[PDB]
Amino acid sequence: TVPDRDNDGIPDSLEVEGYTVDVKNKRTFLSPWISNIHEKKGLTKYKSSPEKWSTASDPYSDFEKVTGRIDKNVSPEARHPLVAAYPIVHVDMENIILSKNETISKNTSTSRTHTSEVHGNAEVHASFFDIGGSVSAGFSNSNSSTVAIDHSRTWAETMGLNTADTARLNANIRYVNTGTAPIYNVLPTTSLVLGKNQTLATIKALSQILAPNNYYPSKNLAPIALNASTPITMNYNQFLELEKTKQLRLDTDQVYGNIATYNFENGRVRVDTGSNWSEVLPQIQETTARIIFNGKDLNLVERRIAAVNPSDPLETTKPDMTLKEALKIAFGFNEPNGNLQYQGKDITEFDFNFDQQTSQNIKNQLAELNATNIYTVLDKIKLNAKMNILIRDKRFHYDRNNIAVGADESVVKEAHREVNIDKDIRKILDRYDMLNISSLRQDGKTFTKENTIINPSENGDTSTNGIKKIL
Amino acid sequence: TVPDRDNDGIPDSLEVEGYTVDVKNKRTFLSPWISNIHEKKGLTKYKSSPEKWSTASDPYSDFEKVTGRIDKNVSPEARHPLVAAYPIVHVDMENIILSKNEQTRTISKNTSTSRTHTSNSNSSTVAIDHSLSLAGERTWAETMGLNTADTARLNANIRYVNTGTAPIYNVLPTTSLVLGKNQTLATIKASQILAPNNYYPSKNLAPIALNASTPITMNYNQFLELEKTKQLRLDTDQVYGNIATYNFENGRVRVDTGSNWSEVLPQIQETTARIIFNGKDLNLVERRIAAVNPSDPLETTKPDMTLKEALKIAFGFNEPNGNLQYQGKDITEFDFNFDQQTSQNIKNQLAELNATNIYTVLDKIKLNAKMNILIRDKRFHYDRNNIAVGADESVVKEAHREVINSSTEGLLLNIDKDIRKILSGYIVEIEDTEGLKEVINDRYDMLNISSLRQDGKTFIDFKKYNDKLPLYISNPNYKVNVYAVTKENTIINPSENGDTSTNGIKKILIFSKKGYEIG
Amino acid sequence: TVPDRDNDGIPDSLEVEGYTVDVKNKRTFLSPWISNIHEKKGLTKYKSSPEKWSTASDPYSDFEKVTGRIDKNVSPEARHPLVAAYPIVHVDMENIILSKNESKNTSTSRTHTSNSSTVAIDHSLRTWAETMGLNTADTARLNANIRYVNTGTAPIYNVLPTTSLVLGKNQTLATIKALSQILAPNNYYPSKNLAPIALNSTPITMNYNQFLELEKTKQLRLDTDQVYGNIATYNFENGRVRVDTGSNWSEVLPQIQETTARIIFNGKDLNLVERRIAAVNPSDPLETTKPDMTLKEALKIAFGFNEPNGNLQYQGKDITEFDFNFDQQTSQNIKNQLAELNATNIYTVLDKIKLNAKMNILIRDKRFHYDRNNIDMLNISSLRQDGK
Repeated sequence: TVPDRDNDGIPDSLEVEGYTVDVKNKRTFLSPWISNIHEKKGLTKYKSSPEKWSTASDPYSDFEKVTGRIDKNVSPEARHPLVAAYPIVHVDMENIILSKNETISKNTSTSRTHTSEVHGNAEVHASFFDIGGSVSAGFSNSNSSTVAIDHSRTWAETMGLNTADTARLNANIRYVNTGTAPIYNVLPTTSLVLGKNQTLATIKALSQILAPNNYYPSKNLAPIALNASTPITMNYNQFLELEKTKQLRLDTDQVYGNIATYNFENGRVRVDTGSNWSEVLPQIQETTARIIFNGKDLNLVERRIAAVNPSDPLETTKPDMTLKEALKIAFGFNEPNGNLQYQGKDITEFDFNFDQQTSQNIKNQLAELNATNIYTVLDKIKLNAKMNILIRDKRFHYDRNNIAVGADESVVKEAHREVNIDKDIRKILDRYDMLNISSLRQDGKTFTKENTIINPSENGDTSTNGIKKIL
Repeated sequence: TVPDRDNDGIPDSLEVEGYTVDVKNKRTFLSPWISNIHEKKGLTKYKSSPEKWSTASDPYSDFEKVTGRIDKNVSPEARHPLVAAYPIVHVDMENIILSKNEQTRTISKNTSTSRTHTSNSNSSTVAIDHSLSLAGERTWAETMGLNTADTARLNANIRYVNTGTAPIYNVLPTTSLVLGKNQTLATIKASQILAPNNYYPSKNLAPIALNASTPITMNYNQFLELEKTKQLRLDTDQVYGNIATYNFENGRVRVDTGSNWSEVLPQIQETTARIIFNGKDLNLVERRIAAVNPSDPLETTKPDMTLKEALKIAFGFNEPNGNLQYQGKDITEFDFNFDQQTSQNIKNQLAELNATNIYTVLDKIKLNAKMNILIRDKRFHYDRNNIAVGADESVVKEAHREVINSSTEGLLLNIDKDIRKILSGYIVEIEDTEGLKEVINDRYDMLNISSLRQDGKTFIDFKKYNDKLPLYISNPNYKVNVYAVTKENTIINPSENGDTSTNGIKKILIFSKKGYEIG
Repeated sequence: TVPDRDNDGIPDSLEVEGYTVDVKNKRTFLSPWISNIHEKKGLTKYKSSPEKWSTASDPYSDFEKVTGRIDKNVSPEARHPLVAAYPIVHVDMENIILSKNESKNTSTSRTHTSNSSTVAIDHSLRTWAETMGLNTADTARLNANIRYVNTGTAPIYNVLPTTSLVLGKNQTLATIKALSQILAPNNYYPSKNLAPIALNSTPITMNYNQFLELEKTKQLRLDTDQVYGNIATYNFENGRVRVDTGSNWSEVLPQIQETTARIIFNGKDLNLVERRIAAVNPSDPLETTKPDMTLKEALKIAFGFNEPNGNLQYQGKDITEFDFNFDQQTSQNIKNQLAELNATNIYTVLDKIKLNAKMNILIRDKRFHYDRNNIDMLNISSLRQDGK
C-alpha cells in the first residue's frame, strides 16, 4: 500500500519531506530529494501539499505540473507545485484616431497598471476606513491598463467641433496575456474609462488560443479596431478632458473561457465545458501570495506563490514559504554566492513595498529575528496567504500607477553614453510637442516622460525652455 | 468500523464530547478536545450534530468546514460548525441624478446607503444629499422645469454588496426601488464572483447605472414626496445563484447546478437563531448561530448554545478577565433587544437563574431556535430602521477634542470614524466679545463642510460657503464658534415659513477657540 | 435481521406495537413505547402504517416526520405520522380602490360553504355610481391590494396557484396568477415587513349594471385552485433539502384527499382551519394497515387538544363548548356507532367514536353565529395593543 491522501500521484512521505522527477532509460521517475546526486545532476527541489490535490488551487494537479502531464502552454515557472498557473489579461492600445460624428491620429503606449494607495490628503468616503467594505488594502485583485496618447493646433478645432458637436473615438487594440495559464475561447469583457469613472464604451468579442506571455491578435497578423455596430460617442466637454490629459484607462474583468484539462489514460488535452476559470480563479486569489516584479522589463508582472495560512488547517498542509525560495521559483532568481540576484542585478538594487497588513506581518517577524534590514533575514522571512508584495527597480522613479516614469541624471547619461542606447533605460524617455525624434531600429540602436508637457502652460508656453532637459 | 451517523467524517464520539483540527508533519488530523495541549496551542473547541451533515443546515458540511475542504471565500467566523455560512446582499446607492423626461436643468446629489433591519428579508434605505448643487438652486420641481402634467425621470449609480458569510457565483437577486412605503418605482435585475464582505462592482472598477432599456418614470405629485423626504427604499429578495461545491479526490471547487441557495436558505432560517451586531462599524450585521430546539428531535442533536460562546464565534468577542468584550468595548457598553417570544423565553430563564441582570448570567443564558436578538452600541441613538442617527452632546465633544491644524482657511481635526458617522454637518459662525452671533454658513442645506482625508483626519473647510474666501478676523479677541449638527437634528427641507436658517437647527458646541488661538 | 416492509426506517415491530423518539448523549433514538419512563418523561406515543411509506400519503415518510429529517417549515402538529403535511392557500384582500376607466379597506377569511375566500368592503365614509361620475354607458375599473396566505401544513417553494375574482355567484371578473419566494405554513407570501401585491397588463373591467351589484352587496369572492409548485424533499445520505422537479403537489394532493378524514376547527381564532388525519378504510386493505383512529386522539394531534381530568379541552375551552357538524354519509356512519355504543351523546362516547376515510367533519363554536359560508356612520372601534 502507498500512502497518498490527495491521490495526485505523489505519496505523503515525498510530498512532505522532498521530491523531484528524473529520466531512467526514457521513462519518467518520481524520487525523494537527495542533494548528494539530484542537486549535482541539476534538478529542482519540489515540495507540495499531501491533503490538497493542487497546492496552487489551480485546475492542474501537483503531479501533472512536475511530471509534465499538463497543458504545454502553461509557463515553465508555473510547472512548479508552489507556483500558480492562472491567467491575467489587459488590453494594449497601439494607436488612436479621432473624427467628428457622421481627423487626428496619434500612436498610443500601454502598460499594465497596479495602482498604489492614496497619499494623505486625497478625499475618501466614510466606508474607506470602515472594516471590511470599500478598503483598497494597498492594491486589489483586478486588471487595469493606462494608455498614453502621443502629444507630438487645438484638437477641438483640428476636427471642427463646438459645444453642440460630438466627437467619435476609434482605436487599434490588442489582447495580451501576462499570466501563467492559457484561455482557449471566450475573451474577457473590458471597459474604456475617461479620467476616473466616466465609462466611454464596453468592448467584448472564436477559438483562437491566447498563450501566456503572447499576444491574441499575433504580431504577424493585423490587430483589432473599435466598433466599425455603433462606435464610441464623446461630447465636446468630455473631449477637452482627453485633449488636456492625453490619456485613458482600460478596465478588464477576470471572467475567462473554459479550461483545457489533461486526461491520463488517453494522454490528450481536451477543453472541459464543466470547469471554467471564474469558479477556480477566486480559490487561488485567497490561498496564494501576490508578488509583483519588473526585472526583465519595466512592466508590472503578477505571479502568485502557494502560501501558508494559520486560520485554515488545509492551507497549513502547504509547505512553509520563504521569501528567498519563492522569488527564485516565481521569476528566476539565482543564489550564486549566497546573496539573491535576478540574472545579475542584486536583491539590494530592488525596492520593497507592501500593504497595511502585509508590512505589519513582516514588522513583527523583523523584531523577532532582531535584524531590522529585510535583505539580512531574506532567507528567514515567512510568507502568508492573501499577501500583496510589490518589488520595483530602485534605478527608476514611480507614479501612483507604479509604472517607470523617469530616472536620475546619472542613469540616463549611462545608457546614452554609446555612439546605441539600452532598451530598459530608453523606456522612460522648440515647442511643447516638438519632442519625438527617437526612431528605434531593429539592429538594437536608437536613431523623460515625467518631465515632458502634453499641453502648453497657462501662459501658452510652446517652448522647450520650461521643459526639464537632460543629455 | 467507525461509528459515524452523519457520514461527514467526524465520529459520534468526537461530535458529541469535543474535537479540533491539528497538523502533524503537514497532514490534517482530527482529534478529541484536550485543554492541556490544544487550548494552549491556540485551537478552537468544536462540537456539532452527529445526526446532521451540516449543523447550521447550510450546503457546506460540518467536516468540510473545519478541515478546510471548502469554498475558501466562506468567512473565517463561518468556518466554525456552529456558525451559518449563508449570503445576504443589499443594494448600496452611491449617487443620484434627476432630469425631465425626454443641459443645466439636472440635479445631482450623492447618496448614502446602509442595510436596514426594521423595528427576515433584505431592505436598505438611501439618503439623498440636502446640500446645494448649483449656486442658488431652489425647489427641485422648478430647478428641472416641471409642472403637474410634466414627468421626472430618475437615474442613479448602484452597487451590489454582500454582508453575509457565503459567496454567490453567478445570478444576482432581484431588487425593487420603493418611494415612501409601498409605491414601487422600478424593479432591477441584471459570472462575476460576489465575495462575503466585498462589493460586486469592485471599488477599483466603475459601478452600475440604472436603465440607460426604459428608465424609472416618476410623476410631478410623487416627485414632491421625494423632494420633501430626500430618501428612498431598496427591497432585495433572497433568491441567489447556484452554490459552488468541493470534491474530495480532486480537491477543487465547481459550481453545482443541482443545489441552489433558494432550497437550502429557508432550512437555516428555521433551525438557527438570529443575532444582529454593529461593533466594528455602526452598520447592521446579520449572523446566524446553530441553535437548539425542543420540538424537533434532529435539532436536539445540535450542541446546547450559550449567549457567551455564540457571540465569541459569530463576531469575535474575547474573554480576557471573565467579562465579555468586543476588541476592547465591554458587553455592558452594548444594548440588549429582543422580540415578543425571544424576550419572554429569556424572562423565564432570568427568574430561574434568579439574577435579574442579563450581563450577570451571560454565560448561562440558553439560546433557542428561530430566536431574533438585536445588539446595538449604547453610545448612539436609533430610529425605526435601527440605524445610528445621533448621540449625546458629551460623546460628540470627545471625538472633536483632538486638534491638528488651526487656520482661517480650514480646521483639520483627528475626529473618530465611528462618531463622525452620525454627523450631518457643522455650523460656521463668528461670536463677538460684545455678544453678537453672526453666522457665515446660515441655511437648511449649508451644512456639508467636513471633507475626510485618507490620513485619518476630518477637514472642516469654511471657504465652501464663504465664497472661496477664508474667515475674516474683524477682531482677534472674538470667539470663532464652530458647532456640530447630527443626522437626527438636521433639516432636509425648510419650515412652513421657508426657514432657510441654521438658528432652528439643533447645534452642539464642538469648537470655540478664540481668533488669536488660530490666527 | 429486523423486519421492515415500508423501508421508511421504523420496523413492522414498532409501527404496530408503539414507539417514540428520544435523545441519548445527543443522538436520536427510536425505541418501543415504555409507560414506565417515556410517558413520565413527556413523550407522545407514535403509531403508523408498516406497509405504507407515508401513512398520511404525503411526500414525506413516516420516519422523516418523527426523527425530524423533514422540511423544517412543515407544521409541528404535522410532524406526527397520522397528521397530513399538505398545503392550502386562499387570497386575502387588504383594501380596494375604484375609479372610472381611462377607497375602502377589505377583510378576508377562508370560507367553507376546494379553496374559496369571501371579502368584505368597508361601508363607512354619496352613491358610489356618482362619487366616480359613471352612467349606464360608462365603465368602472377595479384595483385592489391582495396577499397570498398559507393555512395548510406544508410549504410551496415556487409557482403560485391560479385564483379568480367572482362577483356575486358566478360572474367571473378576473383571473390572477403571478419567482422563488418561500410560502411557509401559517405565514403570508408578501411578508408583513414588505409591501403587498396590487392588481394588474390590463386591469379588471366592470360595467355600470354590475357595479351597482357591488355597491349593493359590498362583498366579492376569491376562488383559488390547489395546483401548487414542486415539493422540496429531504435526502438521507447528504442531510440536505432539495426542490424535487419530479414530484409536484398536484400528483400527491388527491391521494391524501382520498385516504384521510377532514376536520375543521376555529379554536385559537374564529377562522376555518383545514387539517387532515390518517383514517382507516374497510374497502382498501392498504388503508386497513393504518392504525385505528379515534375522535379523541385525532383532535389532540391535529389541533392541540389536552386531556387534564378526562374531558377533552382546547387550551381551556371544553369539548361541549364546541358544535358538531357532518355531511350525509359521515353523520350516518356515526349514527350507527352511537346506537351500538348506546350513548346518544357524542361527548359521552368521545373516546370510542371511530374515524373513517373521506369523512368531512366541521367543529365550530356554539357561542358565536355562523352564516352559509360558516363565518355608514358606525366605524369608531380603534383596538389598542393593551387588549381594549
